[PDB]
Amino acid sequence: APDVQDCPECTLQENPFFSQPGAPILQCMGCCFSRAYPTPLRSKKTMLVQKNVTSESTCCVAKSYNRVTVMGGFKVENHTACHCSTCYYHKS
Repeated sequence: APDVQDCPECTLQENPFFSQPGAPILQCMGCCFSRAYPTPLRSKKTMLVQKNVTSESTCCVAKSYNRVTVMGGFKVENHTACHCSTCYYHKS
């Protein structure tokens, strides 16, 4: 159908790697579509404020992780929840 599709969407890329007995692990990965011309859409209307910036923009930082430290002591913060927002004032 589609002839053009950008990268995935901001969210968890459920780890089919670290997948656990009840959780396919994760690693919030996507691209919070926030440009000067959002897709046609047909829902938004409430508050919501947009003012992205050049180079590096809003992102999702697992609201709540279930960290399932894997290989090499990795950490998919078994993302139980992810919230898209700023990334220059936390986790640094």
